[PDB]
Parts: sequence; structure tokens; C-alpha cells
Amino acid sequence: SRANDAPIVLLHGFTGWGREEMFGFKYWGGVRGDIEQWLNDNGYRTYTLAVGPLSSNWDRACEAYAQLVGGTVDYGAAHAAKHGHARFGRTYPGLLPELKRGGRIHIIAHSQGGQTARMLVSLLENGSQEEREYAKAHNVSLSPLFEGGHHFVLSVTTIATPHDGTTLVNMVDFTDRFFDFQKAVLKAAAVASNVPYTSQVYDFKLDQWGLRRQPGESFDQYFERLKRSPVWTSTDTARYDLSVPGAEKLNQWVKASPNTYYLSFATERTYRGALTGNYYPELGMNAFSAVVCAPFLGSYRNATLGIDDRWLENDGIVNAFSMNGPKRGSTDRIVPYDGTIKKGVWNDMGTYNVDHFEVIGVDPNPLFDIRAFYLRLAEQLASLQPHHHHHH
Ligand SMILES: [Ca+2]
Ligand SMILES: [Zn+2]
Repeated sequence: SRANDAPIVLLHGFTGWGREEMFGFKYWGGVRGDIEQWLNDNGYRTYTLAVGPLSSNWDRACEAYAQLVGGTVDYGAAHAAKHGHARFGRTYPGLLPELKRGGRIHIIAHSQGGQTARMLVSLLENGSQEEREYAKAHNVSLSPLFEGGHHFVLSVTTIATPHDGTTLVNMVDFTDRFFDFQKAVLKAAAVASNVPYTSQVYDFKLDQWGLRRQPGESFDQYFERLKRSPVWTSTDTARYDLSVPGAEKLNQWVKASPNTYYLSFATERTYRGALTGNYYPELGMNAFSAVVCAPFLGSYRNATLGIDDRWLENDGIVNAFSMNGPKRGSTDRIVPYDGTIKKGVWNDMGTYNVDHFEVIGVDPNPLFDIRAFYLRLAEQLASLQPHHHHHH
């Protein structure tokens, strides 16, 4: 039945928060409950990571590592010099100090979470040649995360991840539209955007950039400030990594480890129009996605960028064609699931009829058994064999 005892770790996208944030409301579960809890009750040790939702995958990856092993976030000296932010972040206690002693984990990531998870794997296993070269060139200390040689991750599961980016950013008004997604998760959780709460509520963890919501500042007001900040204007952001070109770049160095299993899940909440060839939002898609983005994703074409008709289908925020695994600028192989979970290859699990937010329970969908979906997932992860024997 079960082949391993690795704990499961949860990871979010451009939206996300800690278990104690959003007054109880969990990113993993939302209006449908508590995912991390359900899995623990069913006997699968499960934890949750909270990283900078608008930060680049690199920053998140450094935060994920430190949050898992414990310590102060070290973004890398060369990295910090190149982007002009702090080298050191926040300090963590360490969710799983067992990792530094031979332990392994299973990473279930959603949205942009999937790129982060890939990146963390590639850094753990290979480190950063540039970071290593800069350490000795300028005699600065070096994070273990940049030496290579770690083997913490048994598997990586991706759900609605923009492996090849999303064409949602190509919107002319993407800046304003995008912060409406943060406003939306705030409403999902019953939190207003026009109110200066004195309690944090939603920490964007921008310690490296020196940004934070201040006194008598409503999320709306704070979002206006962010838009003009490096978090939204520099390449070292989630906005860059989310774009087609940015993903392509990330795809060029972030490869699938041969020692790690990879699982892909794709989402889709659309229908094809017979005369236009466009995709249109289905009944039950969240109102923010259905009004502005869903129509853009299913009609947006760009020949020079490589955007044709296979990119139309979407989950209201991310193109479905970009979820089965990195393709643009990648050497990673993808194989359709045939009952056998191979290692070092993207095991394409197919497309599911749920939106970007229905998969995590942030948006409701009673036609979707979210409990069964994540219980099936973990049962599958526990059955993964650490070392598989070659056979007939
Ligand atoms: Ca819905
Ligand atoms: Zn950075």
C-alpha cells in the first residue's frame, strides 16, 4: 500500500498566506475547509509554507528553504547585488528539522507555486554556480542552498501552474487587473480592501524590499504603492516569472531532477465557441475571472510570441496548455500518465474541470469533491517508491 513516510508540504502562487493570516481562512481549503487538516486527520503528515506572493520564484525559493530547515533567509550575495534588495530576509524556526538529517518531503504546489517548487529542487540539487563564484570572488559567506548536494524532495506535484507562463499579463491593464486578484482573495475571506486594519491580515513578506503596509493604509492604498515599487517594476518579481518570456527564461535553467518525481495537474473552466474558435468562461467561474481575464485568455493570440489556438483553453487565470509542464525553453520530458509514476519525468495527470480558485477551495464548487481529490493525491504520493528496481 504505502511505500514512504515523507510528509507533505503545501505551496501557494501569486496569492497566498499563512494558516494564521486572513482571520482563519485558509488558502488551502478556503470556503471548503482546511486541506492541511484533512490530510493530517487521515494520517498524512502535512505542513504549509507561506512565501512572498509577489516575489520572484528565486526569493520564494530562498524563503522556502529557510522556512523548512530553519534560519535566516539568505537570497544570495550576487543575487542581491544584481537586483538591489537586501541579502538577508526573515528568520524562521524550521518546519522540518528532519530534512538536515536525511529526511524527504512531497511538495504539493498550486499556481506559481509550481515554478517555485521546481526552482527550489534545482537549487537544492545543483546550487548556483554564479553564487558560488561570487562568494570566492568577493569573499562573502555562502548559503548551503547554493552549494548543491541536497536531496530533500521525493516529489513535486503541480496544480494549475504556469510552467510556460500565462498570457493574462499581456493585458494592457494587467497591473490594475492583477491587484484585483488580491482584493478578491481578500473578499473571499471577508476582508475589505478600503479599510486600514491595524492587524496585519495579509503579509506580503517583502522584507527584502523594505515594503510593508503602514498605519492608516487600506489594502487599496497599499496596492497603489506596490505597483510603483520594485516588486512590480523589476525583473526580480512574480510578474516577470509569470510572463511567457519570463517562464521561458526560468525554464532554461530549472530542470527536472532525475531523483525526483513530478506530477502535473491541469485545470479548465471553459467552452469553445464554434464560430470564433475562442474559449469562453463556464457557468460557476468566479466573477473576477469570468468578467475580465477569462475572455482575454480565450481570445488572445500572438503569432510572434508563439501564441496560437492551443493556448486559449483556460482556468480563468492561466492557460491550460502551460500547466502540463515546462515546454518553452525546457529540456524536461513530459509523459502522459499510464498507471505508472515514472521518476525524473513530468507525469501528466490530465485536465480537470475546475477553475483556478475552485481547485483550492477559495471559490466554491460543489460539483467538485475537493476532499477526495487531495486524499487521492496523498495516497498516490505515499505509494511512491524511494528507489525503484528496473524490471520486465
Ligand atoms: Ca464557482
Ligand atoms: Zn530577489
